[PDB]
Amino acid sequence: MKFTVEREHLLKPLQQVSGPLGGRPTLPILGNLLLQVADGTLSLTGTDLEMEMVARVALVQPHEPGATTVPARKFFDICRGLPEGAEIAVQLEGERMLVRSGRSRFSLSTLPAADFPNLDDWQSEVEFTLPQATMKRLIEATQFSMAHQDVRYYLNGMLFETEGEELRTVATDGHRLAVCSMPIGQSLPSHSVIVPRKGVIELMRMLDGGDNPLRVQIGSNNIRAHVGDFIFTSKLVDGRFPDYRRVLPKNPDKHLEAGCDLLKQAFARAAILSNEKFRGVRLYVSENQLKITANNPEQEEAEEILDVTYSGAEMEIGFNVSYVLDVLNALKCENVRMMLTDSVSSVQIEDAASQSAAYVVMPMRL
Amino acid sequence: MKFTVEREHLLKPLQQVSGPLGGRPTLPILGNLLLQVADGTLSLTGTDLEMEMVARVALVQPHEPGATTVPARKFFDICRGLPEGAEIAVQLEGERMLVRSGRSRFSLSTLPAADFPNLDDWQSEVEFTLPQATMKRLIEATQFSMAHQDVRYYLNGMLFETEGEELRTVATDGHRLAVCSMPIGQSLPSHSVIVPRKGVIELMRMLDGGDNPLRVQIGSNNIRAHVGDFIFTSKLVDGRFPDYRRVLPKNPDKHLEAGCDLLKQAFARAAILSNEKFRGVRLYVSENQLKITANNPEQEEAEEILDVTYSGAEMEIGFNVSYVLDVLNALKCENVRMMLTDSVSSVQIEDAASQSAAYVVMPMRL
DNA sequence: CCCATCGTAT
DNA sequence: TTTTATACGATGGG
Repeated sequence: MKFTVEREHLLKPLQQVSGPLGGRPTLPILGNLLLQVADGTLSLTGTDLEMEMVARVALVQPHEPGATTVPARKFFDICRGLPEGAEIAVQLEGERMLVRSGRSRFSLSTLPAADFPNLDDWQSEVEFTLPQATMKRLIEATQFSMAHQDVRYYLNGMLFETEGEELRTVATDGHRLAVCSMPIGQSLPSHSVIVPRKGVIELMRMLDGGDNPLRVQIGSNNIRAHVGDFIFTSKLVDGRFPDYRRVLPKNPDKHLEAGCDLLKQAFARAAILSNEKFRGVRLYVSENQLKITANNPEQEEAEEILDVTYSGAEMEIGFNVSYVLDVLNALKCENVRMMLTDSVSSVQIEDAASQSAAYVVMPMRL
Repeated sequence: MKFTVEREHLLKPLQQVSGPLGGRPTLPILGNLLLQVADGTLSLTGTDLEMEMVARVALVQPHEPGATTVPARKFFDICRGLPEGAEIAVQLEGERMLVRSGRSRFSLSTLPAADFPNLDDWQSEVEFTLPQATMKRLIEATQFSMAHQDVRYYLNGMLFETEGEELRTVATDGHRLAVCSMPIGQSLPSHSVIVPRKGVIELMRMLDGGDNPLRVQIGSNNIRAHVGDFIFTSKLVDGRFPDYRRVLPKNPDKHLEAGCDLLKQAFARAAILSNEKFRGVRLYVSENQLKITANNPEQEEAEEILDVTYSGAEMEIGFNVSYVLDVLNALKCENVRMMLTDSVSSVQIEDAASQSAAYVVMPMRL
């Protein structure tokens, strides 16, 4: 195997395929990147057995086919540390890979490419294209609601559902839920899959915010996304995800609307004096007014009064303020709408000017 | 106690005094700030028992004398969380301090001002004024060479020494050492003291990049620094700091000069493949040339060659590349000078065009 | 004091 | 002012 490439055409791919790696590998080979030269292209792959990131680089200079694997971190840092515009010549020399540039020489240890994990081929059942911004919007709007290493394995991920001409993402940890839908102008078959949290993270990281479309393929047990010269593939979580349609409150007749930022700043300040663990805050809604109070074990107390739009019956309800703040932070709109039912029922939060995304959060006991 | 101040006139001071605190105090009250209203001045103090930071804020609005202590982080977060230009009214009421602004209200638990740690009165024995830039240079030039948690307490700090018309700083961990001297335009008595590691950090933090003079007072067991409306005081570390004069190599006859960045980048790359434990690299000096090599347990190997200015005899010496990089990273100059003696001797390093600072690194011999 | 993650400055 | 071939300060915890 042999190839010579410009430092900059290499740093981009290397950085991307290193994503799957997460330190302290269970297998030493999972700490390496697979390098493959064939038909004028250099392919680099990074994986953690659950997913893989593949980058392809065009070889415009003389090269020789072949493959090997080398320490990802070490190789990336070496390339990163050479001077801008540096020419990096690489060649396999037995049990080690030689890297040369200017007057710098580096010999790295290798592991047989043949031993590199290889996700078994599979077949896509649903395919579609969409702008990176749409995919970016969908994940950002719900990612924060995904569960974190929760015993209910089916919650440690994000649901990606196709329905009609829409792609929707759903995320929940049992206490709060987020859902967002975006039309992708294509009649799609109805399909639902759970993408593991690490996969959603990688997916988001492969979006360079450009105009290049995203090509997505979904199989019975896998999802693949192609953007530019990168191909990401992840296994799916085998389980049954909650139905957002049954999570949304049934009868939230009490509607409250208020400026998003003023509402967020009030909760942010009140949260300072809320229980550090439970983080509960009390809301008292009355005619065009909202009273937010917070108390902690120290018996400290925060109170915020703000003008809002509300014409329903007065009521008091408690909420974990972090859950509320996460929603307001994600919205990033002008005004938000809170839909309540009673003190023992969840609340639904949405952008006042958009029902594309919905947020549900369970109340806390007084 | 009562006062009303604009948010912006309070934010800066709060951050300054919340410096020694950090997170998780060892003693509860250390997590509180002392607030004192006397005359037309509000004083705010933060401490960690070893040092204290005091800020003075002129009170132009009506006030009432008094003092108390309140959770520093909570108070700062409340103030910071209020809208720009907010007026912050504060009043003490029993065991709680009431904070109000617009329609936001906060009640903080207090601890008696009489309980607040107060360094005993002490006498200054040496005093001088110096430009803030001189203190910044002295600290930045030597800070990295201080020990961190050495059993020899005095190495976990920085020696500040007055001699003739110079102020000098020395820092060493026993493996490497840094010394820097600056003229301060005033004849002073010969004096030496050791400032604790955390104190050095704070001296640094209190510099504002302006022309405000830095007034220093040194006593048998304390050092005080005054800049603008801020006064920092720290206890000193007892001990006999090592004499840098005796640490500088005696006969470092072989002198090599090279570009600081080129040398730094080569060392940085070579470092990637050095023992992650001992981080040793080997240097080979020959006529106008430097060869840096490194290998690790994985049998990987790196080699850098650089054109340098050198006429002495050839020699091979080992070093902890981290120590070498720390110096080069500090010496942000055009060219560096490395003064060698032999394979079992230390190397002296300095800016090729300046002797104001010198660095010594123990060799790594086989 | 050391370590990992981190919103986000750069 | 959307972004990485990025970096150091704030941060929750041992």
